[PDB]
Amino acid sequence: SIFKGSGVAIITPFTNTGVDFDKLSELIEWHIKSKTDAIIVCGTTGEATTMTETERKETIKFVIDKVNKRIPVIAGTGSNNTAASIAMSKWAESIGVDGLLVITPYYNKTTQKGLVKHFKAVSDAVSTPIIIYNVPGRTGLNITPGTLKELCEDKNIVAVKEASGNISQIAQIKALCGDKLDIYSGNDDQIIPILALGGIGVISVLANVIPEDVHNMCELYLNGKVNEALKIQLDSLALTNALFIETNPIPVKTAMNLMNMKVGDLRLPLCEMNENNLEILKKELKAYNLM
Amino acid sequence: SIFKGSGVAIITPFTNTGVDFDKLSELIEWHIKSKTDAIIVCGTTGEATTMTETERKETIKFVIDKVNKRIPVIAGTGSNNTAASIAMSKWAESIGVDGLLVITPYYNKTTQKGLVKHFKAVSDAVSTPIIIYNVPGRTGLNITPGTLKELCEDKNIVAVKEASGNISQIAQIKALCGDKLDIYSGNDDQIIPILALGGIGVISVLANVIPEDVHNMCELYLNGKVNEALKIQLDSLALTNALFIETNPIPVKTAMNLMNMKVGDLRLPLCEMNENNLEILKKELKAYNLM
Amino acid sequence: SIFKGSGVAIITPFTNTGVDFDKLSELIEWHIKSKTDAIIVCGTTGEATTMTETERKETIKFVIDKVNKRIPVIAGTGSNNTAASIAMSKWAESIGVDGLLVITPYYNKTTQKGLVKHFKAVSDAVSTPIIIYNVPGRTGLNITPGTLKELCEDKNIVAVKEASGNISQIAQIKALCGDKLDIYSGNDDQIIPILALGGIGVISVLANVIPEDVHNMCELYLNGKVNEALKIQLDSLALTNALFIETNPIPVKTAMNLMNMKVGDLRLPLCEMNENNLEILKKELKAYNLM
Amino acid sequence: SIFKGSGVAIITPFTNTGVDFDKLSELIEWHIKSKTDAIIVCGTTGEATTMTETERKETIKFVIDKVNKRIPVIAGTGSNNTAASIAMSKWAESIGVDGLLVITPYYNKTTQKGLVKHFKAVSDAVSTPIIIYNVPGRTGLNITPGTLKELCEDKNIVAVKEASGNISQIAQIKALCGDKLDIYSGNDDQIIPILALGGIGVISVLANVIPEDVHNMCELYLNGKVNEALKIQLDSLALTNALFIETNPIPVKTAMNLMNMKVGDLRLPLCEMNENNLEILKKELKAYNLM
Ligand SMILES: [Cl-]
Ligand SMILES: [Cl-]
Ligand SMILES: [Cl-]
Ligand SMILES: [Cl-]
Ligand code: NA
Ligand code: NA
Ligand code: NA
Ligand code: NA
Repeated sequence: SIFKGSGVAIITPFTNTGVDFDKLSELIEWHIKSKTDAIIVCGTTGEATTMTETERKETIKFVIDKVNKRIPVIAGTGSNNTAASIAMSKWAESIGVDGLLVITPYYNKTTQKGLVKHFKAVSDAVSTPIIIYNVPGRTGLNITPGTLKELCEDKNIVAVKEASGNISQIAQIKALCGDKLDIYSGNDDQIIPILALGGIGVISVLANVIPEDVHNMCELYLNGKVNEALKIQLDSLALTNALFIETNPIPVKTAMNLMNMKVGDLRLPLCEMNENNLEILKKELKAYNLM
Repeated sequence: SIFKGSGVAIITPFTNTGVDFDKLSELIEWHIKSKTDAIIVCGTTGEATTMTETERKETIKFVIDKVNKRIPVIAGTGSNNTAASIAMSKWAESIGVDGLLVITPYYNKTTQKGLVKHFKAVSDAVSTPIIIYNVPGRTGLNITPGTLKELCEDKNIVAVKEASGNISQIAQIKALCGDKLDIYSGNDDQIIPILALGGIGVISVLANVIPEDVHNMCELYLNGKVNEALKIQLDSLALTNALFIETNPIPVKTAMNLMNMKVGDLRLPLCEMNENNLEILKKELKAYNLM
Repeated sequence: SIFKGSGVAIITPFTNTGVDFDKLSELIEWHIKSKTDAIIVCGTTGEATTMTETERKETIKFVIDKVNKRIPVIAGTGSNNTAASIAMSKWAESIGVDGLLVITPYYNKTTQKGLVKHFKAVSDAVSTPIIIYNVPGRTGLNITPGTLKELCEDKNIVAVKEASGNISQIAQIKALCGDKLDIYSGNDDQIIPILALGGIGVISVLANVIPEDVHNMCELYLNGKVNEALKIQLDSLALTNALFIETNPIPVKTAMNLMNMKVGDLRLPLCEMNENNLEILKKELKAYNLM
Repeated sequence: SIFKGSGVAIITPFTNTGVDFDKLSELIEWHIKSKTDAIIVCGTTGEATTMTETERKETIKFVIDKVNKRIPVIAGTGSNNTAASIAMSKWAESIGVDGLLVITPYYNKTTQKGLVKHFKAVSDAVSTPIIIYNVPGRTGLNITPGTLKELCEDKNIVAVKEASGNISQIAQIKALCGDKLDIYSGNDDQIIPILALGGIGVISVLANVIPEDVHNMCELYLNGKVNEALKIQLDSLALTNALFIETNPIPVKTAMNLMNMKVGDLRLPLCEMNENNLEILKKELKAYNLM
C-alpha cells in the first residue's frame, strides 16, 4: 500500500498574492505530530485549480521536502488533458513524491474506452504508484468497476480514491478487482462502510481539523475494534456533513479560520459562505469542541 | 429488536389459479432448518400487489400458523392508502403477527408532513412493533432521516428497512435516531456496510436461495468476525447483482425454479426474464454451486 | 384523437364521509362553460388512490352521466395489478366512458418486456381508446420510446400522457411512433414545448383553476398563433410551479378553497400544506388575479 | 442579439502535431456558403481542453481573421479558474471576437453565490457581449434561473447557452429573465422546444455536418413556419442522437471523416468509437444521405 489509514487532503494556505509557505510548514508538522498517515498535496481540497503551474509545483515540492521521508506524500497531478497529466506526473515523480493522485477527465469527459487509454498513457510515462480518483459528482464521469478491473493490471495503478458515494459500486470494485486494487474512501461520512468492504483508508477533508479522529477511526476499524471506530464516525457525522454544506473546501477553510489557524481566503470562483450555512457550521464546530 | 440477522422476504409460490400452500409450508420448514432468523410474508418479493385481499390474508395467516412461534413473522401491511394500511395492520395484529412491515406511500406520494401523519395514523391503530420500509427507487418517495427522527418517538415504530441504497443517508439515520431505531438493510449487496454502521440485520431476497449465507454473514458480523462476514458478502456479490438484473422477484423466482424448487410462475405485470439476462443468471447460479 | 386541447385532471371533491356529488356537478358545468375540451375523472389529481372501489365507480359514472356526451370523458382505470386494471377498464367501458387513462405499473414495477404484456392484456380486454400514462417520478418506472413504438400498433392504444419531464424523450417518441401515437403533455409547465414537438394537448392540473387559459393556450398553439400561446404559458408559469410546491393535488385543492370553491379536505396520506409553501401559493394566486 | 439561428460549435481539425489551418479555412468558407449564422470557435466541440494556450489563441484569431466580419464569431474563453477566464476573455476581446462563450466553473465547482462573483469578475474585465454556458452533465454544476436573473442585469451578460436538457428549467429562465436574456439551445435534439419557449437559436454540434438543416430549422421556426421546422427536427433526430452515442465530439469528428472531409484524429482522452456504436452512427449517416 502507498499508505494505510488517514491521508489528509491538505488545504493550500494562500496569502493575498500567492502561497503561505510558513503556514503550510506549520500544518505539515501538526499533521505528523497528530499521527496523520499521509499527506495528499494539491488535491481538490488544496484548490489546485486556482493555483498557477509554478504555485502547484512549488507547493508540492515544498510538502515533499518538508516531510522529508517521515510519512508518504501523494500529489494530485491529473487533469482533463492527457498530455498535461503526463507532464505533471513525470515532474512530481522526478522530485520524489511517493504516489500520484490522478483524477478521471472531467467536463470534456470521454468513454470507458478512452479512460483506459487515458490512464495507460499517464502510467506508461512514470514508475510511481498511481491512485485513480473517481468523483462523478464533480467530473460528470463515472469510471466503472469493469474499467477499473481492466486498469488494475497496470504496474503503477494500485488504488482508487472512490468518491462516487455509491456503496454498491464500492462492493463491486472489491469483488471484481480483489487484492489488485486498494480502495480509499473519498468521503469522510463513509469511512466505516468502505473500510468494512475491505477499503484500507481515506483521503480526507475532515482530517484538516481533527486529524486524530480520522486516523484513529481507521486504525481502530482495521484492527478489529469496529465499535470503537463506529462511535467516532457517528459522533463526528454532523460536523462532517456541515463541512459539505457548500462546495468543499469553502467550509473546511472557513472552519480552520474559526479555529484560529489563520489559513487565509479562498480563490475565485470559491468564495465566503452564506450566513445561514456559516451558522450551521459554527454550531457544529462548537458542539464538537472545535471553537 | 423484532429479530436480528436474516429475515427472508419470502416469495409467494403461485399455482395457476391461486396460492401453493403446500410449497409455502415446505419453504417455511426449510427456512427454519436453514437458520433463517425471521420470515417477512407478503412483502414486495412476495408479490402482494398481484394477490387478492383474501390471498394476502390467507397467506399471512398460513405463515403465522405454520411457524407457530418458532421464529418471528412480519407481514407487509402498508399501502399508499392510509385507511387501507390501517385496516390490514389491525387485521395481521389480530391473528398474531409479531411485526408489521409498512411501506411509505408510493405513486400518490405525499410530503414529509404527510408521512408523519400517515405513519402516526397506522401506528395509533395498533399495538404491534412497526418497521418502516423506505424504497425510493420503487415509491418515488424518500423518507428523510429528520422525518424518521420525529417518528422513532412513536411507541410501535422501532425500525426501518432501508433500501435507498444511499449509505450517507444510512449513517445520518443512525447518528440522528441513535438507539430509538433499528436499521435493517433493504439490499443484500449492502449487508456489510449497513451492519457496519450499526444495522442489526437484513430483510433479504438472497435468503430465498442461500438462507445459510445470509444468516451467517449477519451473525459473523455482529459477533466481531467482520472478515469472515466480508468474504461471504464478496463471494456472493455477483450472484446477488444477478438477482437484480430484472425487477425483483422476477430473477429470484426464476432461480428457485432452476434449482428445482418448483415455485410456479410470476403474476402480471411481472413476467419471464429475457434470454441474455436469463443466461447471466444461470452462469452465476452455476458458479455459486446452486445448479 | 380522443380529444384535442385541454383535458382537465379534475379533483374529486370530498365531504367528510364520502364524495361531494353536487360540488362535482357544479365543477363539470363550469368546465363545459369555460371551454375545457375533456374531463379526466379519477386520475391522480382526483385522488383515486384514497377512494374505495365504489367511490371510484360512482364518481366515474357520475361524470360520464352528467356530461352526457357534451365533451369526451376519460377515466383513470389502471393500477399496478394487471387483473385489477383489466376489471376496472372493462367496467368503465361498459358504462360509456370515451377513453381509458392507464398508468404503467408502479412500486412493484416490471421490465420493458412486462410493460408490453401488461398493456396488451388490458387492451385485449376492451374496445375503448387507451391513453398510456407515463410518470416515472411517481411510479419509479419509465416506459421507453421503443416500448411505446411496439405498443402503438395495438388497436386501442392511441396516445400517451407523457409526464417524464424529459423533452428529449418526447421528441424520440414522436420521431419513432409518428402518426400512430398522440402525445398529451402530462405537465402544465411544459405545454408549449410538447405541442411544439407535435403533441395535441395536455391532461392538466392547472385547468382546475384557470380552464380558459389552458384551453386557449392549446387552441392558439395548434392554430399557428404560437406567440399568443407562449405568452399565456410564461405569464402563468409562476402560478403553475406553485401548484407543484408540494405533492399534487395538495396545492391545487388548497388553491380552489382559497378561491372560495369549497371542494373539501384531502385524504391521507395527503394533508394540508406547510405555512411557508402556503404563503408562496397565495402570493402567486393573488398576482394571477385568482384571490 | 449576438446572432440568431444556427451557431456552429466548430470542431478543430488536428494534424498529427498541431492544428490543420487549411482544413479549418475550408470549413469556415463552407459554413458561410451553407448559411450558418455564426461560428463558435474552441468550444467543447472544438476540443479546447486538449489544445495548448498557443493553439487556442492561434485558432481563435484564425477564425476571426478568416471570417473577416462576414458573420459573428464567438470564442469559448471560460475555465474553472476565474483569473484564467479573465485573461483569455480580455485577449479574445482585444483581437476582435464578437462574443464570449463562458462556461460555469466545473469539477472545482462553487455555490450560486460564487457563480455571481465568478461571472461578474469576468464581465467587469471586458466590454464584449457574454453568453453564459450551462452544462451540468459535464460540469457537475447547475446555474439556476434565480442566479441567471441576478446576472442578466450585468452590462455584457446578454445570453445563455442552455444545455441542462431540462425544459422546465428553460421556461423558468424565460419567465424570470424576460427580454434581458437571450436563450440559445445547447442541445440539437431540443431546438424546436427551446425556440418554442422564446429561444433565439442553437449553438450546434449537428451544424458541423448539416449546417443548412440547422439554419433552416431555426429560420423557419422564428418566422412562424413551425411545422416545416418541426419536420426537419424529427427527420434528423435519429442522426442527432447518434452524434451523442459517445462523448461529443467523438461521434461528430468520426462522422465528418466518414463524409470524406478529412478532419483528422481526436486528442486524448477522447479516442475512436467502439465498433457497435460506429455501426449505429454509419446506419444513421447513410439513412440521412450523408454517406
Ligand atoms: Cl467537470
Ligand atoms: Cl451509497
Ligand atoms: Cl410508485
Ligand atoms: Cl426536459
Ligand atoms: Na496494478
Ligand atoms: Na419508537
Ligand atoms: Na394504436
Ligand atoms: Na445583461
